[PDB]
Amino acid sequence: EHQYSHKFTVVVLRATKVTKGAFGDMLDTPDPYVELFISTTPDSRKRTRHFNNDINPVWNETFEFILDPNQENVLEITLMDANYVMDETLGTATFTVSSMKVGEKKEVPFIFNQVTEMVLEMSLEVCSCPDLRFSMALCDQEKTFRQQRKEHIRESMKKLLGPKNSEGLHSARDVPVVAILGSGGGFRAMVGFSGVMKALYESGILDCATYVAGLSGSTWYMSTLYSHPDFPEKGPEEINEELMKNVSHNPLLLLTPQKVKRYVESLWKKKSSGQPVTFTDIFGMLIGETLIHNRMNTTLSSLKEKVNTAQCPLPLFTCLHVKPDVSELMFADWVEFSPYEIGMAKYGTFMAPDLFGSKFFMGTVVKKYEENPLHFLMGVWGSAFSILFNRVLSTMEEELENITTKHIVSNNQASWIHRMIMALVSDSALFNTREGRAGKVHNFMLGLNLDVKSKKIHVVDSGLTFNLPYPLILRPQRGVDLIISFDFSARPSDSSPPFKELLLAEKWAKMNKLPFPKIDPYVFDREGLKECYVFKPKNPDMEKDCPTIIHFVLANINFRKYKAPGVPRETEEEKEIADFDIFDDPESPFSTFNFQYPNQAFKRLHDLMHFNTLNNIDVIKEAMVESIEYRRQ
Ligand SMILES: [Ca+2]
Ligand SMILES: [Ca+2]
Repeated sequence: EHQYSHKFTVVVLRATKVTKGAFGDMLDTPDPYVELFISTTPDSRKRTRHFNNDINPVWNETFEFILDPNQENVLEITLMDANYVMDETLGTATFTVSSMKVGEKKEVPFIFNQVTEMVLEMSLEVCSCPDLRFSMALCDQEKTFRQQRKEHIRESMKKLLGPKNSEGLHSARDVPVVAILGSGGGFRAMVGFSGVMKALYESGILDCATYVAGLSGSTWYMSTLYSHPDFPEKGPEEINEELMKNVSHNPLLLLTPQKVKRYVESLWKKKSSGQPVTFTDIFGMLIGETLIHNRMNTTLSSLKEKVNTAQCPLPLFTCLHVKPDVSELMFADWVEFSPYEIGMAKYGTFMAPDLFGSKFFMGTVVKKYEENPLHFLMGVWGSAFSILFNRVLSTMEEELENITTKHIVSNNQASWIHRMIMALVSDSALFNTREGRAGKVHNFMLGLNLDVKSKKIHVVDSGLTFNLPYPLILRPQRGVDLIISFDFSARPSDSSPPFKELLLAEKWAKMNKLPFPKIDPYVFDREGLKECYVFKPKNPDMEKDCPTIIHFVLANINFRKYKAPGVPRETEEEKEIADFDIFDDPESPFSTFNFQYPNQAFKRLHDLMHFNTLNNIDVIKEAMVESIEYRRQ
């Protein structure tokens, strides 16, 4: 629908003869303040400031309200006397807005106790366009990003493919849209993806990408990379050295009574403003302090600085919106995040990043808070660790398959920390230790013209459904044709087939009628464990030109014998550092739950994915070429 909502303004000018009686006044000269309330609109309770011992107060304060016309909107007015114990209500006055007409700017007089007089000004304009953007199309800033990055791709794609295989581009109308995908998976996903980005960076591959999407763990690296002050001038090369030094010290050791106390103190500001706080806020802060302690106040919006002239691929992040009823998560809605916006592309509903968290009503923001810090989003994107934080202090994948929707929404020496944190939280009343650990936010869908009936909503780690952020780039309007995915999902063993998540994404796609190349149910049987697989579309053309997927998987294969793509390991020492398993080892630093990565562990997983990416450039160069020739039809 449209909206047809009203903006009912109210000015509390002043009052005369504020009294409690001759006796009452002798005991306490009135300290007046007015309070307004409208039961038919989200959090309408508002109050003027009080005036110490004033019987003839002049407030002159303006209050705005967004009203639904199909409602009996009654403005309750209350004259109060601020006290040390319990403010006393001197008089209640009612006022129906209906008795007024749009544009009418009257001025009603109110009398309490037949003595005191108070003057209020009423207004009733027409609420303009919503703050919510209702469209399936990309937003102007994304469209401009594409158009401005287009020629950068073409140029870069030529330098990579060479003049020989880059023929089709010199006359190419539109170059191919390449999307890089990082999977979730804690610090394993984070350190892994960092090696991947170093490779994609130095090899010129990044320069051909239009998007970089991530979820859970990959997201933490993207946040760290894109928020770095020297990025893109400086690249993964230097930034990863920092990542290494930052992750070498156990993050859990950071959680100290003193530091936790700071976290709670800082968060109280957000709480105080009227936003809900949860364990995810705390987790978010911890992740923030370990990864971006020198830039804790970076927001999602501040990333616009690395994409203003399309000098980087557009960063995309995701989480899920879990309705209270929905029992199966494969049915939850995905929420996309980019420096330009946040929203649910299924229902064409978006908003600027700085509004995610604010209070809405009928598509109009009623109360706007300061934009959430990026570490909060980081927390939300990887909230699986906040739900199972006890554990972080039996694989996480195992603990996950059990968890129920109910369990996440509405409902050892390191264990002392968990108690200490919970103790500090209840002691300060930050939030009820029994409520949801998942992440909460005001419902921006609240009371929409035509889930719009529930004050807050649950947002959680997308990894709860599947580990690959496909919904982010399968969005029709993005027209991605080449998807270069990187999977760091945990497997029962290094020999275990790596298509669990992929098949799940494939099922999601079909479920939502979105183009997805057919993943042959015997790819592994016939292929065996490989560093990456390719999944071309299909001969037929039902709704053809569906993307081609290059699926990289976390596996230590050729890296065991080679230091670089065509360079073999020669010294006994070289063979040693590469001699390791990811999931096969019992004492492996690469389990999802682990956060302390000593330098050797970091280098291994980092260099591994670095090598694997580089050891397969040719496969990508090929898929692009094939993508170009497909863009010739
Ligand atoms: Ca007084
Ligand atoms: Ca008083």
